[PDB]
Amino acid sequence: AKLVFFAEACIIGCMV
Amino acid sequence: AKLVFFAEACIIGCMV
Amino acid sequence: AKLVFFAEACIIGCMV
Amino acid sequence: AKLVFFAEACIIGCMV
Amino acid sequence: AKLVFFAEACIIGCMV
Amino acid sequence: AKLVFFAEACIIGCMV
Amino acid sequence: AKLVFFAEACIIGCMV
Amino acid sequence: AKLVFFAEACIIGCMV
Amino acid sequence: AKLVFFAEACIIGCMV
Amino acid sequence: AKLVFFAEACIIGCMV
Amino acid sequence: AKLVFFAEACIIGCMV
Amino acid sequence: AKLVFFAEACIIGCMV
Repeated sequence: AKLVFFAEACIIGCMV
Repeated sequence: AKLVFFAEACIIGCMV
Repeated sequence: AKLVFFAEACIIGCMV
Repeated sequence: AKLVFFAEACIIGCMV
Repeated sequence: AKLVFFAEACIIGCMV
Repeated sequence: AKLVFFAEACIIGCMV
Repeated sequence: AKLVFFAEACIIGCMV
Repeated sequence: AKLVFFAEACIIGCMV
Repeated sequence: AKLVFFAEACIIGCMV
Repeated sequence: AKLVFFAEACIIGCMV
Repeated sequence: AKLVFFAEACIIGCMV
Repeated sequence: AKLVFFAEACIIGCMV
C-alpha cells in the first residue's frame, strides 16, 4: 500500500 | 499560499 | 506531554 | 485533494 | 524569525 | 519521477 | 492556537 | 494504533 | 530504541 | 546518494 | 553527531 | 548553506 496525503483546505495523510 | 498548522490537542495543516 | 502519531488508515499528531 | 511529491534531483509537493 | 510554508500549487518552506 | 511513501506496517519514501 | 516553526539558525515548533 | 519511530542508527516509522 | 517527540509547549524529538 | 536540505531563506531537498 | 538522510533510491535517515 | 540535524539524544535542525 501507499501513504497518501489528501486535503479537502486542510491536509491529512492516510494509508490506502 | 501559506500553509497554516492549525493545532487546536492535534495538528492539522491547511492553507490561506 | 508527548506528540503521538495515531494511526487509527490515517495519521494524526496529537498532544497527549 | 492529494499532495504529490514531484521530485524530478530535488523534492517539491503540490496538489491535484 | 519564522519558517513559513507558502505555495503558489507546489509548496516550499522559507525562513522569513 | 514521483516520490511515494511506500507501505506494507512501515513507511519508506522512494524514487520512481 | 497555531503551531509556528520558530527560528533565530535553528528551528523549533511551538504552541501559541 | 500509533506510528512508532524505531531506531535500528537508522529511523523507520512503523504502524504499531 | 525509539524516537519520541516530547512536548517539553515546544515539540522536540529525542531518543530513548 | 544523500538528501541535502539546502537553505540558500528557503529549504529544498535534493538528491546529491 | 548528526542525522543524515541517505539515499540508499529510497530515503532513510540514519545517525553518524 | 544547508539544514543540519544535530543530535545533542534530541534532534534539532539548524541552518549551517
